[PDB]
Amino acid sequence: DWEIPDGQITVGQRIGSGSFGTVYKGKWHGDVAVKMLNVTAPTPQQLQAFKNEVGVLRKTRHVNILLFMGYSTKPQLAIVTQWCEGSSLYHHLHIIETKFEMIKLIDIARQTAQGMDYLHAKSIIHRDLKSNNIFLHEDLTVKIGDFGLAGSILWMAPEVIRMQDKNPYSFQSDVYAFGIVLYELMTGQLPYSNINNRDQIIFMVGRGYLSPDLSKVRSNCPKAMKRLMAECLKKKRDERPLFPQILASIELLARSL
Ligand SMILES: Cn1c(Nc2ccc(C(F)(F)F)cc2)nc2cc(Oc3ccnc(-c4ncc(C(F)(F)F)[nH]4)c3)ccc21
Repeated sequence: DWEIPDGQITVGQRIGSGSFGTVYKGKWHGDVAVKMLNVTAPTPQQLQAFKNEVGVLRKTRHVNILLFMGYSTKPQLAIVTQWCEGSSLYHHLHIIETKFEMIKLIDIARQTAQGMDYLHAKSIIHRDLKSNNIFLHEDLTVKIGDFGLAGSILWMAPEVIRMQDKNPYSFQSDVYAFGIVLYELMTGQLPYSNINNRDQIIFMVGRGYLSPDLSKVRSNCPKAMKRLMAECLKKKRDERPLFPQILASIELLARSL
C-alpha cells in the first residue's frame, strides 16, 4: 500500500498555486513535492479525481515518469512525489532561454518519447503533454508530470480544439502535443508567436487554416527530425505515428550526427 500515515509529511515552501491545487516542497524521507487540495471538506467529485490521479500514478514505475511516492487523505488530500532539482522544459526554453546543444535537444525529445511510449503501453493518455509538464531533472533527465494547477491550446490537436466528439483524446492526440514539444525544442519558441488572438488561433487550428511554421527550425536541426515533426503534427489524426515508431525514428537520427 501507498497511504502515508498522517503526521509524517512536513509541508514547506509553497512552490506553485492554482485554482484547485497547490504544490509545496516538502519533507517525507527527504525532499518531496506535495500536490494538495485547499478545502477542509472535499467534493465527492474532488475525492474521485484524487482517487483517479493516485490510480494512474500507482500504475507507473519508469525513469521518465515522475516518481509517485504515496498519498494522504488526512488532513488534506495530498499526492506525494519525488522532489525534482531544476526547471521545466518550458522554463528552460521560454523563460530563462537556455541554449541547449542539438545533441541534448534530440535527447530531451528521445526521453519525452520514451516516457510517452511507457504511458501508452500502460494504456494511459496524458491529455496535457506540454513543455511545462516535462521536467528536466538534475538538468539531464526528463520527468513527465502534471505541474499544472487550473485550456493550453498550443499543444491541442485540431480534433481536440474542435471538440467534435465526446472523447477526442487519443494516443494520437498526445502524438500531436509531442509534435508541438518538438517544434519548441527545434525552434526554441512557442507556435503562432505572431498571432495575438486566442479565439482565432482556436478557430484556425481546428479549421486547419493554420499550422506551426516548420521553417523556423534551427539550421542544425536534422532533416529526419523535421520530417518526424511534420508527421507528429498531421491534421488528420490517423496519419500521425505512434510512440514505438516515434522512438525508432529519434534513436536512428541520433546515431547520424
Ligand atoms: C501528483 N503530481 C503529478 N501527477 C502526475 C500524474 C500523472 C503523471 C503521468 F503518469 F501521466 F505521467 C505524472 C504526474 N505531477 C506532479 C508534479 C508535482 O510538482 C513537482 C514535482 C517535483 N518537483 C517539482 C519541482 N522541483 C523544482 C521545482 C521548481 F519549479 F520550483 F523549481 N518544482 C515539482 C507535484 C505533484 C504532482
